[PDB]
Amino acid sequence: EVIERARRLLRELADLAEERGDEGVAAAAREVERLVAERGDRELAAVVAALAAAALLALERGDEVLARLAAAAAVLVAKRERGKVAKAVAELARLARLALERGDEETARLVAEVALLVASKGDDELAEKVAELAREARDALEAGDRERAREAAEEALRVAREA
Amino acid sequence: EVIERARRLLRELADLAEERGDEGVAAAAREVERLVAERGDRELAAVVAALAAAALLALERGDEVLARLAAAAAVLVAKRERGKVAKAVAELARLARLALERGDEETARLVAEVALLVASKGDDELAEKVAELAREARDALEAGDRERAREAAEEALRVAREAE
Repeated sequence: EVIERARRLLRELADLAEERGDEGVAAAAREVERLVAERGDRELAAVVAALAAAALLALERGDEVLARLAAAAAVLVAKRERGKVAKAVAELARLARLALERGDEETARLVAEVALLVASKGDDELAEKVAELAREARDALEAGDRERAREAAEEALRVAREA
Repeated sequence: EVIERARRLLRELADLAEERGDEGVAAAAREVERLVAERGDRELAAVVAALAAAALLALERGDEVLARLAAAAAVLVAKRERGKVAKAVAELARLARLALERGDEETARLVAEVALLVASKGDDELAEKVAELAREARDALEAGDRERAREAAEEALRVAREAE
């Protein structure tokens, strides 16, 4: 019942994402839903259900930041990503929050995308390259260099995109 | 390291929630962090870290509903609750989603708190009472009776807070 509950929430997330044009989270939802099925884990399914609910609620509002990080978390949890990719996505999450409090919606949106791609592709080399870019963006934000922060975030998106 | 990673996220969640006045969420974070430490379970720490990050980002965004629901999830996972309390939190979460979609943000907020309290206390009896009040609030929502929906959620909150 938990497994079906989670899978139901992922299908609504995939549906809503496709309707909104957010192919990234729709792809993630579809991959996560498969992972939830194969693992057959009650506890894992519950956790994915919460994250999927968060993403679904965020995307209904239009909050790509919350939608994509909640999606990225679901991909991390479903894939059981416990390593360099997991730490990278955490840094991107740490950075996105920093951007939000700094009134920097632009980088926060960009960083949110990077986290979802890094979670999806799960390549350790990409994880470190992006983690390197994320730290530079973090110092830029902490210093008030909003411009250099965005540039580092845009680089992170391109390197993730090409991967 | 995951375990300390989780515990750090729970402490900031407790701090920020305390600063926002959402003592319900702060109390949950402190209880969950104690469980994460005592259990010393890497896998539990990883998933709880995910929820704590979700809740923490939710409060940064301003969405108390999402913050409290993510906290309620973390409490359920940490406490390993798969009974009447678990089903209640699920029903309450769906009710919060319905309230938000129906443009009744207040009831969604109240209902979100109820879910966190029901998760924390883990009373099967409280779970059942709240389940009845939740259905009344849902039916009110489906009809467009926001006032009775709010009233039923407020009743659920009052029963959840006082239950020990």
